[PDB]
Amino acid sequence: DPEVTLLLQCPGGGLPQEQIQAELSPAHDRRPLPGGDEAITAIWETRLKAQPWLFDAPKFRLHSATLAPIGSRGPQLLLRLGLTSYRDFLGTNWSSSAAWLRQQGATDWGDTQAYLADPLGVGAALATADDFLVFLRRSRQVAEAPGLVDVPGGHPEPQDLAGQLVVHELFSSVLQEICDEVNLPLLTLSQPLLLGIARNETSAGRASAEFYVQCSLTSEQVRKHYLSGGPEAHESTGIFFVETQNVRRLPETEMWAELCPSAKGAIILYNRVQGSPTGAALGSPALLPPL
Ligand SMILES: Cc1ccc(OCC(=O)N2CCOCC2)c(C)c1
Repeated sequence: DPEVTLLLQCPGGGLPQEQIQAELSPAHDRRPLPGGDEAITAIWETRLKAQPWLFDAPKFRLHSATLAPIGSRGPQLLLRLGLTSYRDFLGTNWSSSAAWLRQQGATDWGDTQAYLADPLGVGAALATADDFLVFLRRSRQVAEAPGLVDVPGGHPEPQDLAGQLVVHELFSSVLQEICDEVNLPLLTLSQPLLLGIARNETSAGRASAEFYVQCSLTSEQVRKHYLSGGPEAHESTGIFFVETQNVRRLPETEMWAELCPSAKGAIILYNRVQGSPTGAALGSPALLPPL
């Protein structure tokens, strides 16, 4: 899977909100482009003159994420964040010249991402009460990953003393994205656990935070909620479920070639952090079959 790289694997089966610090600083922003940000403005003008209903939105930028020494007391993760936008993303990560920007960032700053917007995404491994994970089918008509399989997710929106409010928005946003797209009541969802961070090398290294969320509804009940919205209540064109038993070998299935990179990141981290038991009971051969 060259199109996904793990930046962070969380310890302890995943981190709760109270164990994470954020540092939001203009030091963590994208660097101005070599020949100026006029190149971003030109791409945006061309786009608006074709699709004048499009508009810009602020986003969090991922600079880096440092884990504490394992087994320590106190905060376990520091997220270094800056600010970016949908406009800056279209002019950098989704530019035809994105690989040239990565090479120039290595040369100029010793940082392949220095000239990239790198907006932070969120996604969820969402488990049902009857032990399935939730998958969504993408429209064949959209620009990104058309017709591919995804997991629920979206965007934390900017709109430890500003730090704790930013961590709150990250955790809140993955629940809101589940409620908006799957049409589930908020009170059927657990507080999220952060599993890790994955990068999409097909989008020039754009990173997503991947979370575990448990729902108190069965797969049949989740399906009913999703469908009862009607086609206008969701961006996806379908919902489906895979037993958690079978997610263990998903990379060996024909489904793996249909998964978009950020969804592959969610499933790899689910397998490593929530699966992959370490104890004698769950590690015994009848509960963890060899191969
Ligand atoms: C991969 C990726 C996909 C969408 C996206 O942001 C979308 C957005 O902010 N929009 C503004 C309002 O109009 C709709 C689009 C970003 C930052 C990354």
